[PDB]
This record gives sequence, C-alpha cells and structure tokens, in this order.
Amino acid sequence: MDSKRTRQTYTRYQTLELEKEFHFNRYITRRRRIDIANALSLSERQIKIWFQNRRMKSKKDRTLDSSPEH
Repeated sequence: MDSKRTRQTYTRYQTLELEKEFHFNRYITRRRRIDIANALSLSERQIKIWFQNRRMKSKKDRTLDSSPEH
C-alpha cells in the first residue's frame, strides 16, 4: 500500500535507535544518516536537529569539570 513512515515525531523505540547511533557517531555520516532516516524512518532534517540538540541536552551535556553530573 502507500507508506512514508513519520517525517517528524518520535517514540521510545525511535529515540533508542537514534541514541545507539548517537553514541556511535555524534555527527553521523550523511550516508548513515540517510540510511537510518530511511530504515528507522525519521527525516534527515529531523535527525540533524535531534543530533544538533543532543550535544547540549542538559544531562548528556554538563560534565562539570569532567565530573559525572549524571
């Protein structure tokens, strides 16, 4: 039938798949980001913004003088 799977919007699963890429490549290769964006099904735009955000997502961020702020 038709398909297109979620250009925007996220789930625990989706975010998990994104997370296990993010710890791989905090900046993904465009190939991998396209691949993921295809198979995972969340847009290149989205994943750019998600990964761009993630950097400073105010927990995975503020290792205060490299301490585990956790």
